[PDB]
Amino acid sequence: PIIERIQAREILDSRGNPTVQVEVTTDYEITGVANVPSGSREALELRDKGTKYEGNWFGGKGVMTAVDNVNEKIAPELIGMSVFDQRAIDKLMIELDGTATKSKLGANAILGVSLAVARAAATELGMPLYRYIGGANAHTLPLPMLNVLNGGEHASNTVDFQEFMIMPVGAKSLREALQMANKVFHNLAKLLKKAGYGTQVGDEGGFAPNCKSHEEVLDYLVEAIKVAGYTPATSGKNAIAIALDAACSELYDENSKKYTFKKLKQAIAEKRSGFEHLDNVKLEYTTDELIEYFGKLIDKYPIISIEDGLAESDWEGFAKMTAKFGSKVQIVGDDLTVTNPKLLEKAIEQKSMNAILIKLNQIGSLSETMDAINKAQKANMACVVSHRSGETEDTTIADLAVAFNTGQIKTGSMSRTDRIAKYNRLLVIEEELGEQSEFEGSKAFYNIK
Amino acid sequence: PIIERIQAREILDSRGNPTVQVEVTTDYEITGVANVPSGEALELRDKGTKYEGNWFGGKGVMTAVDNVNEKIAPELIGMSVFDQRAIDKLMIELDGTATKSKLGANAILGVSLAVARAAATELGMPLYRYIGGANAHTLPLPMLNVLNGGEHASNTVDFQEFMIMPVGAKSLREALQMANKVFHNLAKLLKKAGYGTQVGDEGGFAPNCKSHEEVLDYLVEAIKVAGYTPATSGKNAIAIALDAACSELYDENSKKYTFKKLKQAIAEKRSGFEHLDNVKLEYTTDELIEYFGKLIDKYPIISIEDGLAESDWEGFAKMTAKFGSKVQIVGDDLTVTNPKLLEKAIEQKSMNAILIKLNQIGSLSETMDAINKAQKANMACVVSHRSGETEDTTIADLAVAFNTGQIKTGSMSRTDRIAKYNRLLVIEEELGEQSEFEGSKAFYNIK
Amino acid sequence: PIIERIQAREILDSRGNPTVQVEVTTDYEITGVANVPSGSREALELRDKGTKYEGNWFGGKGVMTAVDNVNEKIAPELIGMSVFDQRAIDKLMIELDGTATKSKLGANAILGVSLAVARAAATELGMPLYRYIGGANAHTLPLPMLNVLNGGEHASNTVDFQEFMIMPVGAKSLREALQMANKVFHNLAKLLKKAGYGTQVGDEGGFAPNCKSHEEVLDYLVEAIKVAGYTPATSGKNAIAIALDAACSELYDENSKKYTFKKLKQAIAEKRSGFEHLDNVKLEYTTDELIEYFGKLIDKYPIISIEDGLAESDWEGFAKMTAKFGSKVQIVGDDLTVTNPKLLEKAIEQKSMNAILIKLNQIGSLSETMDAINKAQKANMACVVSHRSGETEDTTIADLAVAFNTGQIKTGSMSRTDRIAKYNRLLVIEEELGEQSEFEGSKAFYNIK
Amino acid sequence: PIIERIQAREILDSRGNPTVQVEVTTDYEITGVANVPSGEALELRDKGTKYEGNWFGGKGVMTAVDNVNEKIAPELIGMSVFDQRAIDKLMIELDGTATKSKLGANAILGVSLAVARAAATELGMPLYRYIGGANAHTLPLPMLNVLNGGEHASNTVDFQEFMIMPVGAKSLREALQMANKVFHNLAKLLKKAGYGTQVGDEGGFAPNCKSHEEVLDYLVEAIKVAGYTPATSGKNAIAIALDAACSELYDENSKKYTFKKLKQAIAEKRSGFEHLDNVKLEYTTDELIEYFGKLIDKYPIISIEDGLAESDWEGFAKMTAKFGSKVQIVGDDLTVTNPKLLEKAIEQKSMNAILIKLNQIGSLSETMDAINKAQKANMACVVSHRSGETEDTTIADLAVAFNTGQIKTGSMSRTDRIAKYNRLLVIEEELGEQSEFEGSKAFYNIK
Repeated sequence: PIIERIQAREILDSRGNPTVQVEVTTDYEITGVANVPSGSREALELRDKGTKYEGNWFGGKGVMTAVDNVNEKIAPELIGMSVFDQRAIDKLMIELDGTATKSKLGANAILGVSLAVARAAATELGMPLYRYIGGANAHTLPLPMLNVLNGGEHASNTVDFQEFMIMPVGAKSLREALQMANKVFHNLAKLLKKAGYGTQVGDEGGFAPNCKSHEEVLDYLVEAIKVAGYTPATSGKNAIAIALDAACSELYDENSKKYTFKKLKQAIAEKRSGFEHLDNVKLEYTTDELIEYFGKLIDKYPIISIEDGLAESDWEGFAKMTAKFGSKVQIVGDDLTVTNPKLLEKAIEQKSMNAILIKLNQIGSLSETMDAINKAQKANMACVVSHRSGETEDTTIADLAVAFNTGQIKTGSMSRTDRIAKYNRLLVIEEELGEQSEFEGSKAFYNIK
Repeated sequence: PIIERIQAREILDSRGNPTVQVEVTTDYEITGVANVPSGEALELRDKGTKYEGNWFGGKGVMTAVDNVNEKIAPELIGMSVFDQRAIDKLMIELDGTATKSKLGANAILGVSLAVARAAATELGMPLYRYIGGANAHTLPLPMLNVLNGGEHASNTVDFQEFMIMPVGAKSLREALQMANKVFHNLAKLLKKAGYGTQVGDEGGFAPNCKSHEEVLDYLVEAIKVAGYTPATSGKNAIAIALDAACSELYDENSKKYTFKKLKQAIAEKRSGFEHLDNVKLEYTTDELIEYFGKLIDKYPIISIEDGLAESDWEGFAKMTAKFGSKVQIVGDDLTVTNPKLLEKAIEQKSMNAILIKLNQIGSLSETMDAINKAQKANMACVVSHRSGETEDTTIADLAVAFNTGQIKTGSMSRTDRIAKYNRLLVIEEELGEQSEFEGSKAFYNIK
Repeated sequence: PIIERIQAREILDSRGNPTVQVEVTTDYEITGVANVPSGSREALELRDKGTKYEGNWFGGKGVMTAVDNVNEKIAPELIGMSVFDQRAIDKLMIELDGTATKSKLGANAILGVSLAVARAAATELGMPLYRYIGGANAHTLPLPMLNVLNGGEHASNTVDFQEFMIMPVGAKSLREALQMANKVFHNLAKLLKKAGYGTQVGDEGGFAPNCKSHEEVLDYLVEAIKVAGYTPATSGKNAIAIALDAACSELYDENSKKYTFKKLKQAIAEKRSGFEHLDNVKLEYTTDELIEYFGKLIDKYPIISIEDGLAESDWEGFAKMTAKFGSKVQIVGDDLTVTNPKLLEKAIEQKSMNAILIKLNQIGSLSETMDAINKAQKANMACVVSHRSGETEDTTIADLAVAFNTGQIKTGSMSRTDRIAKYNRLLVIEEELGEQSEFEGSKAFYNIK
Repeated sequence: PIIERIQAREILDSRGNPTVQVEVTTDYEITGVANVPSGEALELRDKGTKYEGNWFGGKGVMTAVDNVNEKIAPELIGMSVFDQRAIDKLMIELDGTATKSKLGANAILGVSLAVARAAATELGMPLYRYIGGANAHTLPLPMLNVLNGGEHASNTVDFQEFMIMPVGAKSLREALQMANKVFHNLAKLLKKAGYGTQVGDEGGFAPNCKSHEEVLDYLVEAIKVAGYTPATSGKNAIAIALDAACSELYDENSKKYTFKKLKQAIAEKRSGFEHLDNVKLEYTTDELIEYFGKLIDKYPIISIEDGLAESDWEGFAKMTAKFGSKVQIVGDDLTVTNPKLLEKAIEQKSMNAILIKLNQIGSLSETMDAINKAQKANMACVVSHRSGETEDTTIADLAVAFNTGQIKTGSMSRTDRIAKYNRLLVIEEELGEQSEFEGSKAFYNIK
C-alpha cells in the first residue's frame, strides 16, 4: 500500500491535443494509471504557452509544465504515504498548491495523481474501482444521455443550442439502453443522408447537419426514434426521451439581459438561400420569454432534461425556471456551477436547479468530487457524471457513476472510442454485478419533485 | 501458466457496432483482455440467428461470443498460455475451414490475442518483447490519414486516403508533434476556405474538394504553414502516402479505372464543377500508372497503396517495376493478409510492402508467419488498423515486436486512433536509449 | 532481475586453448553461464601474450587479462541493472570500451558477459533461450551444413579449398537431417578407409584425407551420399546437396590479382609421386576464370552454396559471382564481411552476396548480432549462424538459429562434442516445440532469387 | 523431492552414434539431466527392431528410450529423489538379469544419474558433495591419452594408450597448464617430423611411429621441450601412464602375446620397416612382464593398465608382485567394473588400481559400492571416460566425491574430454582453499 513511485507523462487526447497521464506504483509492485480529460471559477488546467515547451505542439497546448510539476513537486511529497488514504493525499496536494483554483501546480497535475492513486489502491485490493470508491452497495448502472445532434459555437449550422441528446428511459438494463441508442443513432444517420446532409461527426461522436432551426433538429430526433421502433416519450414501455444542453451562456448579453439565437439571426440578416420561411421567427428573448420558449418545447417534445437553459450569471432566471418546470423536467447546471463547492452550496440554497453535471477536472481531485456528489445527492439533486470534449481511453467516469449509484451519465454519442470505451466499461460492470445490478429508466429521476 | 477460464463478451467498436472482447485467466489469476477490430477470413455476425434483432443491421456478434464460450474455451482449458502456436493451431483445426467461417475469425482472433496478452502479463514482460523477443526496439514511422475520399465519403475525391508521413522525425514523439502541427493547421486552412472539419471513421477530414490534386495541394500547404518541408527525406521533411483503393474504381469487364464520383458530379453539371468537361476520368492500367507517375513527380509521394485493382496482378507488377526503386507500393485488397496471395506477390514482384491486418487472417501465429515471410522477402510490413477500432492497442506492440518501421493507425483525432499513438509513446519511454526510430531509413524495401 | 554478481573465469576450448566463461547471478539467485568461442576488421579477442600471464599456457594464449577486465572493469558497472535490459547492458559495455574493435576490454570479455546476461534472463523467466531472444514465433529448425571433408591451410593434403560440406535438403525434420548426415558421414569414413586414407579428424570433426584435388574430394562426397541411400541433388525427395567454403582469401595475391591452388601447384612442381596425371591442370586463375571454374563445378556437382568464393578484398568479383550464379546458388560472405555492421551495409548496397555467416564473437555482443540478423534478413539475405574452430560445450548458437528462424546453421561435422552438443540442443528444441516446429529443406533458401 | 516425471530421449555422442539422455523432474519443478557414454552390463541398441534403419549400423537407442519411458518411469513416479539406493535397486530388480540385458544398462544408468543430479540440484548442493559428503574435496591427477595405438589406429603401435600424468603439479589448474604445454609441443614435434596431427576419439594423435619405444621417446622429448622433467615425482615432474590393452594382443590357445600390427608391417616388408627382422614380436606372460620391466627402467612410467590379458589372472598377480611397490597396475578389461571380478582381484592381489566406468556396471549405487570396496582394499579408483562421450561431466564430480586422486578422461582436445576438465576447474575454484591436489602422493596404493 505504500507509494513507491509516481511518474507523469504527456499523452494525447481525442481532439489531438496533449494531456496528462500519471502512473502510481506501490511497494507491492501494483500500478494504477489515470488520464486527465480536457474541455471561469473552475480549477485551472496548466498548459505550456509562455514556457520553453510552447513550441512542442500546436497552439502551445503541451502539458509538460504540469508533468514536471507532478514529477518534481508532488511526487516527492507523497512517496511513503499509504495509497489507501485518498482524502489525506488529496488534502496534501491541495495545500501544497495553496490557491483556490489549483493555479500553481495545475488542476491537471493534481487530478492525474488523485485518480492514479485511487486506481492503484483498488487494484492492490483486487477490488473493482466502483466498489473501492462507493462501497458494498455500489450497484446501479446509469441511464445515459447521448449527444447525437449538435449545434452551438463550433458548429457551422444555424442551430444555436449546443447538445440534442436521446435518453432511453424505457430500457430495463444498461445493455438494452445501448441497444436502443444504437438503433436510434444509425437510423438518424440514414435519415440525414437521405435528406442530403452530411454524417461526419464532431468531438463527441454526434452529427452537426446543416439544419436550420432547433425545431428541425428536434423533429429529426423524434423521427429517428419512431423509425427505430421506439416511442418518443418521457416514460413508459419502449420510451426514448430527449435531453438538451442549451449552453445559453453562449447566447446571452449581460448588458441587454437578452438571449439571442445568434447564428440563425445572422443567416436571416444575410437573406441566405433557404431562410425566408423563417423570416418572422423570434430571435431575441428576455429571461422570461426564453423560459416560455422552453415551456413550448416541453409541451411539444418529450423533453426530460434541460442543461444550462439560462446563462451562468442568471441566478434569478435559473430559480424561476426550476420553480416553473422542475416538478416535471430535470434542470441541470453546467456552466452555472462548474463542479464548484461554493456554487453548489448556493444552488442548493436558492433552489437554482435540481441536478448538477459532475466534471472531475473542473474541481481537480477525487476527494472534492466525492464531497460534491455526497452533498448534491443529500440535497435531492441528481449528479450527472460527465465527460469532457477532450477525452481519452480512460473510463474512470463509468466507475464513478456506479460508485455513487448516480443513475445518470453524459459521455457522448454512439461513435468514437473516447465515448464508446465508457459504455464498454459499463457493459463489463453490469455483467460482473449480474443479478446484483440495478437499472432505473424513469425512476432514475428521484430529483423531479 | 495454465489456462483456467476463457470468457468472451459483446462490446462496441468506434463506429457504434458490436464486436468481440475475450478475457483469458490463468493458473495464477493473471488475466489478458483483447478486442477484435472490424472493417479473407470471415467475421461472423448475427443475421439469421436468434440474436439478429439486438442491434442495428443485425450486426451483433453474440453467435461468435457463444462460439468462444461454448466451443473454443473447453478445448483450451488446461493448455499452457505460452504455447501460442499450438493454441492457434488447435482453433484453426477445430474450425476446419480456410476462411474460419465455422467459428468465425472474430471468435478465433479474440482468443488468440487474449492468450498472448495473458502470457506477457504473467511473465511481467512488455507485450512487444513477448511477441518479438529481446531485440523488439524500433518505433514505427506512422502514416496518418488526414484527408479522405473514396466510397464512404460524400465529396468527389475518388481515391480513399491521403496521408502524411513525418519522415524527418528522429523519434516517435517528434513524429507525433509534426503530425499534430500539420493536422491542426490543415483544419484551420479548410475552415478558412469554407469547408467542414467534422471527421470520418479514422479521424480525418473529407472536405468538398474537387480533385485529387486539390487535396494534395492542401496537404502541401498545411505542411508548409506548420513550418515543415514537403519532401520524401531530409531534415524537417514530411512526405505523403496514398491509398487509392482502386478496386473500388475498376470495371473488370472494360478493364478501365473510373473517377466515378467526379464523373457523376460533372455529368449532372453540379455547381462549381464547370470548366471540367475535359478532365480525364477513365484510365487503362497503363494510363493510370502514368497518372501516378505525374503525381509522384509533382508531390512528395513516398508510398502508394492499392494503386491498381485486386485482380490486376499484371498491372501491380508493372507499377512496381516502374516506380519501386523510389516509391513504396503496398498491397491491401490485393493480398488481404493472406499467406497464398503474399506468396504470389513475392514470386511475381507485385509490390514491395504489405498491409498487415490481424483480423483478415484471424490468428496471431498466422500474422507472425506472414510478417516473417514478407520481411525476409525485402517487403515492408505496414501494421494496420481497421475502420472499426476499439481501445485495444495490440497493433502498436505488434509493430514494435517485429521492428516493422511503419504503422497505419489513423489521423490525429479520435481515441480509437490516438490510443495506439499513446501506447507507442509509452513504449518509446520504456525503451529509453534502447529505442530506435529510423525515419527515411525505415524504407529498406525501396531499391 | 537485478544483477547481483558477475564472475568470469578461464576455461579451455575444444582445441586445448584457453577461453572465457562468465556467470551472471540475479537477486533471485538465478544464474546464467556462457562461454566464448575462438577462431582484420573483426572485434579483437584479448589474449595474454605480453602480460605477466603469458607463461601460463602454450603460445601465450591465456585469457586472464580478459577475465580480469570482466571482474574488475565491467562487473562493477553492471551490478544493479535489470538483467532484461539486454540492449542497455550491451551499449554500456560498448561505450565503456570506447573503441570500434573492442580492443580495450576485449571482445571476449564483452561477449561473455553479453551472453551470460541473456541466459540468466531467460532462466529467470522460465523461458527457452530461443523464445527469449526471438519471441513467440521462434520455431524454425535450421538446415545444417556439415563440414565432413577438409582442405586449405592446416591440412597436409593438396586440397586447396577449405570446407566441403553436405546439406541434407531432402529432410523433413532436424532429426531426419541428422540421420541423413550420420549415414553419409559413417559411409564416407568407410570409403576412405577402404581407399587407404586416414580417418582421424580435424578441429570440426571432419576428415582431411590425402586426396589430390577438389574433384577427388567432391567425388567422394557424391559416392558417400549414394552408398548411404540418398540422391546427390539440390532439392527433392531424399536429396543431399553440397556446400563449399573455398576460403579464397587464403589463395589470392593482391598484386597479381590471381588466385592459385597453392598446395597442388607445389606438389606438381616437386614432381611428387602420384601427381603426373594432373600435369596440365590449371592452377592460376583471374577472378573471371575462378568464377568460370565455380560455374563448371556447379554444372557437375549438386552445389547449393559457396562461401568466400573470392577474396575479402575482391568486392567487384563477389558482385559478379552473385549476379551470375545467385538465382540458383547461395553465395555466402565470411571473411568478406566478418559479421561487421558496415561491411554488411556495403554488401547489401553492392549486392555482393545473398547470405552472411553470423559469428557472435566477430562482432562481440548479442545486441549487435541481433541487429545484424534483423538487417540481413530484411535485405533478403540468409543468416548462416556459425561455430568457430575453437568451440566449447556452450550451445547458444543453436538457440540463436531458432530464435530468428534463420533456416541454416554451420556447426561442424558429425563427430566431436564441440559440434554434436549443438545438434543435441537442436534435437531437444525440436522435441519441445512438437507440432509447433517447422523445418524447411529446399524452401529454407528464400534468398535464392 | 518426489519424482513427478521421467523423460528419456535419443541424442548423439562424440563419435556420431546415438545414446540415451534422461531428464528427471521433481515435485518442486527441479530437473536433472544425464547422458550415457558408450565404449559387463549390456548396452541395448536397435538392431532387429523397428528402429534399426534410423541410424548407421543399426546403432539407435530408441528401444532403450522406450524402456525408460514405458517400463521404468511408471515404477519410479512418486518415490523420493533422495533415495538413490532404493531407486537403483528397484530398476535392478525390474530388469532381473545379471547384465541388465532386459531393460538395457543404458536405460538404467541414464535414470540413475539423472535422479542423482535432480536431487543435488533440488538441495542446492554441488553434485560431488551430494554423492560423497562433506569431505568431498580432492581434485584428481589426470592421465591424458596424447599418443595412441592399438586396434583402432592405422599405425603399427600395438599398445593402445600412451598418457602423460603431471605428478609435479600442485593444483588441478597447474596440472592442465602442464598438460597443455606438453600437448601443443608434442604436436609441433610430430609435424616437424612429417607425421599427421589430426586426432582420434579421445583427442590424441596416432602418428605413424614404428614402435612403442619411438612413441615413448616423443613423450619424453615433448615433456622436456615444454620445460618439464620426465620423472615419476618431484618438482616440475611429468610421468607416463600406459594402457597396453593386452587382451587385444593375446592368443588364448598359444598363450602368447603378439605385437600384431608391427609383425604384419615387417612381414609385408613395408617401406621404412627394414632392419627390423630381429625385433621380438611374440611374448609369453613371463617374457612380457620382463619387457614391461625394461620400459619401467628406461622411462618414467608410473602406471600400466591391462598389461596382460583379461584371462591371465596368474600373470596379473605376478606382475603386481614384481612391480607393484613402485608402479601402479590397473585392471580395465580384467575387471570391467564388475563386483565379483573386483572381489577376485582383491583376494588374489591381481592389481593395485581399478578403472571405474559407470556404464559397465550400470547404476550409480553399484559404482559407489565398487569404489567403497576398492578404496578400502588399498586400491586406487581411476574414474574413466568411454570412447564415445557427451557434454555430460558426471565423472568429474564422481572423482571428487570419493577423493579418488586420479581420473582418465582424455587428451587436451575435443570438448567431449575438455568439458570434464572445465568442470574440474570450476570445482577447484568453488572449493577454494578447502580443496586438495595430491600429485605424487595420490598413489596411496603404491607400496
